[PDB]
Amino acid sequence: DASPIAYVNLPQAFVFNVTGDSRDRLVQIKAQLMVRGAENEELARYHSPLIESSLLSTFASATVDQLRSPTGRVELRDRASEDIKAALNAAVGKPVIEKVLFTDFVIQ
Amino acid sequence: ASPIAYVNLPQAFVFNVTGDSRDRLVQIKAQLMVRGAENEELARYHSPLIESSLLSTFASATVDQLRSPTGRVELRDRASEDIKAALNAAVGKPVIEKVLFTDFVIQ
Amino acid sequence: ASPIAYVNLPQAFVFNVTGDSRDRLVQIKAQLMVRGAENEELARYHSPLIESSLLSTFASATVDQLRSPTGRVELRDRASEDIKAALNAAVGKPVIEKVLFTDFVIQ
Amino acid sequence: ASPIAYVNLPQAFVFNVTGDSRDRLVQIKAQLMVRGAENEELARYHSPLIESSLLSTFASATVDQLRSPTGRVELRDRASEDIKAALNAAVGKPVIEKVLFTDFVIQ
Amino acid sequence: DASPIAYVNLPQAFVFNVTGDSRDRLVQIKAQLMVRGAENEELARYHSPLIESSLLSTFASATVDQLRSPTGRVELRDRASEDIKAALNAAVGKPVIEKVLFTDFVIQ
Amino acid sequence: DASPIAYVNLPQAFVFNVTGDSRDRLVQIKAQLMVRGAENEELARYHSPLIESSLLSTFASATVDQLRSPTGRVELRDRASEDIKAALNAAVGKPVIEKVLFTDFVIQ
Amino acid sequence: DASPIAYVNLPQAFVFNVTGDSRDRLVQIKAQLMVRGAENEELARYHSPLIESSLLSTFASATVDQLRSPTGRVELRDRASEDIKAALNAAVGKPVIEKVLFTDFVIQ
Amino acid sequence: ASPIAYVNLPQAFVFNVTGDSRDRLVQIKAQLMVRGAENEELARYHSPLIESSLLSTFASATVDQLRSPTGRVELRDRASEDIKAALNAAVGKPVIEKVLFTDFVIQ
Amino acid sequence: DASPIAYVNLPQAFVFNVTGDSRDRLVQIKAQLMVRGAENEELARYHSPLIESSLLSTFASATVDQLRSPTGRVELRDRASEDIKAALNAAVGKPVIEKVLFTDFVIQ
Amino acid sequence: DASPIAYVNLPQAFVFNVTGDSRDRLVQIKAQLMVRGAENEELARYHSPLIESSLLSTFASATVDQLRSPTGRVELRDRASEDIKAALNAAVGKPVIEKVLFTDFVIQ
Amino acid sequence: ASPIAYVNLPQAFVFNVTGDSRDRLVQIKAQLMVRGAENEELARYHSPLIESSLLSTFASATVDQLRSPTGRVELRDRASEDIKAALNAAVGKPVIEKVLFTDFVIQ
Amino acid sequence: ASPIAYVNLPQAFVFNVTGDSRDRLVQIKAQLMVRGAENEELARYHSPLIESSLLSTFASATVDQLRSPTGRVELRDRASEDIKAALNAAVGKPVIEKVLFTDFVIQ
Amino acid sequence: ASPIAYVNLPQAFVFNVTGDSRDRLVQIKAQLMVRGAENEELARYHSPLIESSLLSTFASATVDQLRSPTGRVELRDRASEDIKAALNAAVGKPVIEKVLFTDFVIQ
Amino acid sequence: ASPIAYVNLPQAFVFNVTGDSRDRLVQIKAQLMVRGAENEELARYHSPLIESSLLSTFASATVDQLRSPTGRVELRDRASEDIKAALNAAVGKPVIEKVLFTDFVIQ
Amino acid sequence: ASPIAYVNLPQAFVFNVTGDSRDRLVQIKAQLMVRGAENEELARYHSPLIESSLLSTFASATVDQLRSPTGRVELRDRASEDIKAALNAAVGKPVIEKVLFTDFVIQ
Amino acid sequence: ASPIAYVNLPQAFVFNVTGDSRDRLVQIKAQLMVRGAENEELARYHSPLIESSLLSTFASATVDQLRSPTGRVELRDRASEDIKAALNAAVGKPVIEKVLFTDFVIQ
Amino acid sequence: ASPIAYVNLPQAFVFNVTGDSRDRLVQIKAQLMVRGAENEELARYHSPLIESSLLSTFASATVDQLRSPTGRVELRDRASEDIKAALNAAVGKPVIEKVLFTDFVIQ
Amino acid sequence: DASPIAYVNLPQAFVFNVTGDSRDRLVQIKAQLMVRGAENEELARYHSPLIESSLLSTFASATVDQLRSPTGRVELRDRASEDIKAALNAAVGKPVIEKVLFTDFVIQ
Amino acid sequence: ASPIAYVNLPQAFVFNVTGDSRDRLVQIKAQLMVRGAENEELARYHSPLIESSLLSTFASATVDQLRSPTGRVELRDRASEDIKAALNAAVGKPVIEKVLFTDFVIQ
Repeated sequence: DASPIAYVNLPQAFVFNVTGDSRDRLVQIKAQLMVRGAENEELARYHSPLIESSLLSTFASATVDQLRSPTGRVELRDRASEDIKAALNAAVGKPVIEKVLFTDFVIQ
Repeated sequence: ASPIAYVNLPQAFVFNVTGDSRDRLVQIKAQLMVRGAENEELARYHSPLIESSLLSTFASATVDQLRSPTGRVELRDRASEDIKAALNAAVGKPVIEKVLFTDFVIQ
Repeated sequence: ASPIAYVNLPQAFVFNVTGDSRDRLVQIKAQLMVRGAENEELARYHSPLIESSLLSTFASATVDQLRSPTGRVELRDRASEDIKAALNAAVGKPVIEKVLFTDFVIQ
Repeated sequence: ASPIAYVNLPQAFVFNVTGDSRDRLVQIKAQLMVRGAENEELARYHSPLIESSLLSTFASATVDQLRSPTGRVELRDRASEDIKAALNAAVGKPVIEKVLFTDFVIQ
Repeated sequence: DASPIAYVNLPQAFVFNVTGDSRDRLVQIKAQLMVRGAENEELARYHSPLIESSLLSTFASATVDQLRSPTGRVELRDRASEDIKAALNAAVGKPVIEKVLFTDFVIQ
Repeated sequence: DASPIAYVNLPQAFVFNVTGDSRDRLVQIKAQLMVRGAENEELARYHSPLIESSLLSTFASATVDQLRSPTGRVELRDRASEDIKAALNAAVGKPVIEKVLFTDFVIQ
Repeated sequence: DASPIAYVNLPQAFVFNVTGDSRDRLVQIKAQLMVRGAENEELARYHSPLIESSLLSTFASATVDQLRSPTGRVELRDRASEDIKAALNAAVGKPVIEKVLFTDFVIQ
Repeated sequence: ASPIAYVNLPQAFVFNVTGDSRDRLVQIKAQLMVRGAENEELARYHSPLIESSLLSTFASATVDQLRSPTGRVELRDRASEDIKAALNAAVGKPVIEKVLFTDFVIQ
Repeated sequence: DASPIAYVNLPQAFVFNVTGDSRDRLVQIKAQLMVRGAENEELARYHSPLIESSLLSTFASATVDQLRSPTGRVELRDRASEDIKAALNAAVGKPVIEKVLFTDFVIQ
Repeated sequence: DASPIAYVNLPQAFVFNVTGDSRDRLVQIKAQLMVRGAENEELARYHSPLIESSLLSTFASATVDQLRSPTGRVELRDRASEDIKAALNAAVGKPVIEKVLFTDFVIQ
Repeated sequence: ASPIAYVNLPQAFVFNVTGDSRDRLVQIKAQLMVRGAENEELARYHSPLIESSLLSTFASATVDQLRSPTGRVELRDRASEDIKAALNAAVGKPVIEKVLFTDFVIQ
Repeated sequence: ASPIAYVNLPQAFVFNVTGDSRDRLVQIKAQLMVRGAENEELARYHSPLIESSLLSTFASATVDQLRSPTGRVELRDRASEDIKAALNAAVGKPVIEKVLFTDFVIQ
Repeated sequence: ASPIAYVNLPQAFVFNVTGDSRDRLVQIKAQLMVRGAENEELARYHSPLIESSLLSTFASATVDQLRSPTGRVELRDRASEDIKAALNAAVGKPVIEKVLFTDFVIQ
Repeated sequence: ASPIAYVNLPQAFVFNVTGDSRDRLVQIKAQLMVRGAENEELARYHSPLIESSLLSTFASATVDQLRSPTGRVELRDRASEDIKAALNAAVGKPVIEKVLFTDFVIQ
Repeated sequence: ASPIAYVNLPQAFVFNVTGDSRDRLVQIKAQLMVRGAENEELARYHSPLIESSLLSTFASATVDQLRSPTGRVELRDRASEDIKAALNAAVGKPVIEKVLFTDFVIQ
Repeated sequence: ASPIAYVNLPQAFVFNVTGDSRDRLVQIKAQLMVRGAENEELARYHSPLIESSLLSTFASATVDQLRSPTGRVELRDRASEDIKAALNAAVGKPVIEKVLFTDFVIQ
Repeated sequence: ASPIAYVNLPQAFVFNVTGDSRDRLVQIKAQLMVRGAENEELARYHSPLIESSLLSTFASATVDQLRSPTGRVELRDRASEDIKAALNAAVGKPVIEKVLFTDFVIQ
Repeated sequence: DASPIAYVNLPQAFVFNVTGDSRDRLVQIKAQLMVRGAENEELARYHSPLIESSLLSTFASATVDQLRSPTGRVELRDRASEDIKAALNAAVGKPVIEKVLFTDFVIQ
Repeated sequence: ASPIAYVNLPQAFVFNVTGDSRDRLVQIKAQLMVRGAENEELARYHSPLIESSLLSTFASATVDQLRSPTGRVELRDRASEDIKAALNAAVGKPVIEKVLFTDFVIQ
């Protein structure tokens, strides 16, 4: 009965440009948020516009050398998850989420 | 430090880059982050004016402010201060706290 | 002063510029900024005249004016002063305060 | 005179130019600015005749009357008198006051 | 001519082809009927299938250079009106229409 | 003698391939029947399949020059009327229709 | 009585390829049945799947010579009718249709 | 001399048979002609077995047999005897009399 | 002695690539399960996701030459039906199906 | 006492890239979860976002010779299963699934 | 001779007849039997006149006439004559042949 | 002379007439019979005036007139002359020919 | 002989019968039994005439006949013979074989 | 001499008048009769004021006026002049020509 | 020994039986049990005749049989054997095996 | 401003008043007559407060006032002055000109 | 000088009060009048608590109060100050300014 | 500063009878819950079938004079709250709700 | 222990109990409170057996028990043990933990 895991769905997928090597490509990322506790579930859901901002800002600084690599995608989640906590810690004083989950990842 | 509230701007801003031979379009989906139930009421009512302040900021953005991480973050700080200055002249008070970009593509 | 109100012109304006290089289509979305319930009523009831006035204003602009930041700002001002000068000759009062552009593409 | 009224012609006037080196289509969307409660009634009833007078005006228009800013204004003036002359010869009254162009593109 | 004016709509536009220079075009004309009197308005609707045919037989005998000229267009509209009157006089003995109105005219 | 005119709709659009010379051009013909008399009206409706068959039989001999001259179209339209009669005249003993009308005629 | 005319509709058009052919040309025939009598109409409807089978056989055996000559169609409508009668004569012991009718015919 | 019944197979049989230089696609729409009421009840229940037997028969044919009308006749008889043999080993009864073809295209 | 035959449907159309991609082709298969007894019919429906999995595993080894020869197609049908039995033999302890039936087989 | 089999569907099909050798290739895997027990069935549904994230992190690290060889997917399913069990063990403390099934696999 | 055709009058005729104990509410549903396609056309278009002549006929019926078979055959054969005379004055043709009673309650 | 046309009055007439003891409730469904397309056009357009003349005539009729079929015909011709006299004063034309009763109950 | 066919008469029959202490409603739902494909064609087309010959027959039956089992059997044959005598006068053929009663209530 | 137009008042007027032995529920359905498009435009817009003037005139009449045929005629001429006097103080113009009664029940 | 199959009769049976004080209202919902695929085909096609033989049998039953449990078994068997006699004369075959009662109420 | 506007109150005003014999319902349908576009904006926005001032006024009405034509006029004039008093205390402006009663039934 | 806003409570308050002769069903529909966008937010969120304090006040009132125009005001003020007492204990703010009654009946 | 207030709606009204001195008067109560904290809002919604039971057991024990007296309803309100807290302390271990609210209360 | 779950029973239990003067209805709305994810599946799948065991317990209780607050508590505890006894005999598990009554009227 310790703080139960809950998943806040970010329904709108993230399309963005990768700063690629002379290749104009689009990356589509469908993500969700893993939280623990009820008041974190309603906080991450209520502040989802700010969370959608932290993710899109993180995905821009990601290189195609970092997206194509499996190890880079793992490091991408860590940096994307930490960037949300830094923004929420400054806005509401709480690190609401505990990690962000990628459920779809294509490079079109 | 009133509770935070987010005002949505539904129409995504579709505009073209600053003078490029390969004519590409920019699509930005934005929202407003306000503090206070009164500012939220003001941010919704004057949102047509806020949308114009965002376009005047986007249409004057350089290529660096569209393809660089530091450039995009500056454009966010650029667009926010433009809105505060525009609303400070219309209603006498800066309504928003900052602008939020939830989608940003160049195609 | 009377409270600020906005009148939305829902249909976007598509028009050809008098360009000399190639064929060009420009799409502009606009709303009206008025003050007072009296002018807000007139702005809606005379939207056909206002939609007509904006189209005649845009058609005279060249592409270089659309890319220069001052060209757009002086086009918005020229568009606003034309609607006022047109509604002054139809009802006797400059209904609107200024024209607001919320989206702008050259394609 | 009487308060102004606007009669909408929902038919979009699509026609082709006397193309210099290629075929090209023009799309015109027009309304009717009339003064009076009886003129508004007359303009809406005889809108087929009014729509016919506009097609005859557009089909006889040069390319200068279509792509020039001054000539496009001339096309509006000539189109108004064609309707006045038609309705005066049909009902005895020049029902409309002037024709308004809400959309004017050349694909 | 003393009766009030009425307008009978022909809702289906007229698609036909005319002999071009060497390639035939495809002309589309949206037309309406102008009548005077409730009796002529009554007949113009009931006999519209015959009126639709008399216009098609008129447009079939048209050429492109006749279409791209003010006189050739006015000649065509006036000829299309007399042909219907001749057709309806032969059927019901009354030229129920005053003239044919052209509301839209494209040629592609 | 002079019965009230009635128009019977043949809803099927006649698409057929004219024996083109330059290329294989299609033909789209939409027809309606002009009859006089209430008995002829329901006879034309009940025998519409037979009347449509008589229209395809006469269109099978149509050449390209047949469908492009206005004199040849009237020549064809008259052959369509007299053939529909002869078919119905030998099937039900009565020439049912008066004329056949063409309300849509394109070639492309 | 007089064995009144009756028409049984075959709603789906017949699409098949001409035999031979330089290429593999497609043709589309929309057919109906013209039966005589109230009992033959019931038989023609209930036995339509077999009647549709008898038409595919007759259709898929026609030459491009036969499908483009206007008299070749006549020799085909009669061949389609005689084949259905022979088929139904062995199925139910009665010739049912007395003829078949074409309402649309294209050679794409 | 039991009553004749027609069991319909809605989904048309789309398959491919290799020619000389073609990835040739064939479409066949078929129905089942049965005799008696018990077989009509059995032909509907055992349709997946019947549809499978038909697909197995068509795949074994060559484009030569699909061209010649005689070859198509011995394709119905080969499809019928295959269906009967398939139902004999499953329910001990040849359920159908003959399989009918209503559509046959090759493009 | 003979249990009643039942047919369990698999509405999923199996789409997969031919393994030999020197000739890059795509094949679509629609299958149905043939079982006996009401208990096996109940089992085949409940374990359909497992049965769908065994078919995909069988379709992975199918060679392009095996998909073309009809003797190889029945070699694949008699193999895919055995793999399903082996799969269900290990999961629930009894071979649920009798054979797999193919109702659509195209190589696009 | 026994734990009957239960299948937990994942309706979202997985779309990703291979890091292809010749060019960028698109893959589509449609998966389902095969659990045992009633508590695990509801655990598999509630933690679907975490499970879908683990399958994506597994499919991304897979190569082309894995996705084109039959046993390469056999190794992929095991790695897909073991990664989910390791993820859920750190999150909820139980290896919920015990295996993952593939019902559709296309590398286009 | 001029094949029989039936023209349906969907309006169920509702009218009152004066009895002795209480007022009687009669309800009649009728049709029209005509011969010839032209008389069938006239019977439909002149239905408001035919419905009028049936009400005038049924309103004069005594309660003893309704509760009597020979009285209803008298009323049935009388309403037909009253329609033939009504249409002879309007179009000069005895359109119908007879009137059919399909339902008859008196309650 | 001219073709007969029937203009239907969809809204039935409900009113009250005083008998001996109670106040009665009458329900009349009426249709107009005209000759000529001109009069059919006027009877439809001037229907509210026609619906007023019928109510002005019905409420002035007694129960002994509504009950007597010989006197009920007098009401039909009385209502017709009242409409003709009314329309002769509004448009100078006796538009209708006669009023028709298609349903008549006396509750 | 000829194939049996049943022609449904969906509009059920509702009529009164003269009792002693009350007028009782009678609701009969009937169908037609025909033999041959042509009689079925006539029974449907001449259905309004057939529905009339039943109302003339049903209304002439006393309560002592409707309650009796034998009374219903003779009424059925009487209603059947009445239709044949009616259709022999109209189209010279006795179309039906016998009338069937599928519902019989007396209230 | 302007063309006649009719303005419909949809919401019926339900009011009370007090007679002997009971109250009275009166229900009047009315339409306006105007001449000219300007009056037609004014009558529709000022209907809430017109509905009030009718209710103010209706609720002030005695039961002997609603029951008398001549009493209703003078009520129309009284209700009409009360509207003209009301609209003379509102917009300085008597808008209507007369009021019409299309349904008049009294319970 | 053919497989069992049930043919439904959806519309229940309503009929009257004579009791001591009143007429008792009986409602019977019934189905048919047949053996064989062909008999099931005839049972549905000859439902109007089977519905006739059932109502003809139910009318011959009294209250002391319906309220008696053993009196309903002989009724179920009488209704069954009476149907077989009706179909032995109609189609030369006894179609059903026996009739089934699923719902049964009185009064 | 000069132009008259009507603000509608769609809620029915149902309330009770104690009479000389029994409690009495009242149903009043009211609308607001304002002058000017700015007043129309306040009247719609402050309808909850205005609806309260009407109920607070109608609650104090006596049965002899609602039935007296002079009383309703005084009540109508008192309900308007009460509304102007409430809006003067809330927004500092007397928004409405008068209150209009379109439907009034006491019962 | 804060803007006024109205928070509606849709579910009308139905409660019972004990009278001299029987119980009386009182039905009150209320709205909330607040000043400030912040107080409008709390009034909506805490409406379940506000609907409770109103019933805790309404159900504790007498019939002599609800029939008194003065006591009805003292109730409206008692309910207004009772809500401030609860919200000053829940969130420490007098969220509302007063309560409004839009309908007040006693059944 | 304890926790933000939240309201959990019990949309099903409570209907029950009480034995009056003359009749069996019917009561109708529509209730809601006031909780503080996001977890208590989550628990009160999930355990609503238990909370609705603790109200019916409490309401059914109340007399008729206890309902008409406003001082008795405040006692019934504060009593129904403690009966829920004791029920949830034994069920889940937390006094989830803070107090019960009454939005509608009639007697018949 | 295992987590708590609630298995709803949508069938409201309607039955009768024998009172001293008449038979009083009883309406009990019940739900199942299970502990364990497996028990939830068993409780849902065995609802027909559970609904059977509840009615066997409800239809056996007396009126003095259903009206007793303490008598209802031991009814809830007895109906709970009745389900556990039945499910232990069928599946060898006491699936439920206790029954919950959500609504309980007797009327």
